[PDB]
Amino acid sequence: STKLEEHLEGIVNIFHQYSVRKGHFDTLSKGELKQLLTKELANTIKNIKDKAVIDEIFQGLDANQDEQVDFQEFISLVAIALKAAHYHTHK
Amino acid sequence: STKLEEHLEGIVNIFHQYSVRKGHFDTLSKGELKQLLTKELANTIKNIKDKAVIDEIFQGLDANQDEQVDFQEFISLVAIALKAAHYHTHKE
Ligand code: NA
Ligand code: NA
Ligand SMILES: [Zn+2]
Ligand SMILES: [Zn+2]
Repeated sequence: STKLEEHLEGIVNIFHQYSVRKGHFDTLSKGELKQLLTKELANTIKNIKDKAVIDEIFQGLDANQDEQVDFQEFISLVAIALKAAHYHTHK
Repeated sequence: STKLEEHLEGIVNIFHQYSVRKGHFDTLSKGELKQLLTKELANTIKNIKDKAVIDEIFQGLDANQDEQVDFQEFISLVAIALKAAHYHTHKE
């Protein structure tokens, strides 16, 4: 298992330590996602100098509350944070 | 600084360890990217049962082998790989 594979597993692991808490073990409510993002990306968020980017991380987490967040939807948010984090390494 | 942030940091580091080697420090050749994927995702690849997912990870890489690939293209592959990683934590 490479360092890259350990990071992928690590990201899955973080999703799961939230998703297992309530409801279906493999999804999150939008409320739980929002808590996850606010805490687990707190620095990434502080350092992002274009707030469109913040808004984009949080887009739609205050409506369609009946619809749950699966890992696929989480991957999309990870992709956004991975761009933000790259960019920050060049600041 | 959070554990999640460290994984993002690490993935960026890995990319950089290949992108810096030649020419522009922030892009790599499709050929270099094939080397990265084949080595850094070695076990991920074996565990993938779906040949189509494997072809998707290597899509486009043998044609235009000297074409430059940037971090964003690398993000797309990370996403594919993350889906596979997830799928595989649930293997029985
Ligand atoms: Na859940
Ligand atoms: Na390069
Ligand atoms: Zn899962
Ligand atoms: Zn870079």
